[PDB]
Amino acid sequence: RTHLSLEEKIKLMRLVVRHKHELVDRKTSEFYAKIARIGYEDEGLAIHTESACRNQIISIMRVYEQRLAHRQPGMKTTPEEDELDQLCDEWKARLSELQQYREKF
Repeated sequence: RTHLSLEEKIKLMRLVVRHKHELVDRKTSEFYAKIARIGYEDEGLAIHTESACRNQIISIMRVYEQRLAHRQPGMKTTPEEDELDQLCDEWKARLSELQQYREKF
């Protein structure tokens, strides 16, 4: 139930995207455990359980969708916002890929 800083959210999403091809459909536990471990060991995140790590990512993505939906033409963005948006877009695409695979075949 902790709150990540923007910096920590970017560090976490960098890891999620770097390791995105390691997520196996219906084996989420192993993936979010690994992300929590590497985030702690390398990026100085606090110790998170698997569930707490997964919830942080769910929350980042939920806020991302809000930001996307409320984006206005001509708005100013920061480089950190741009990076997080790009990382979230890439993670969303991975999740959608796995969904499509499960549904279609």
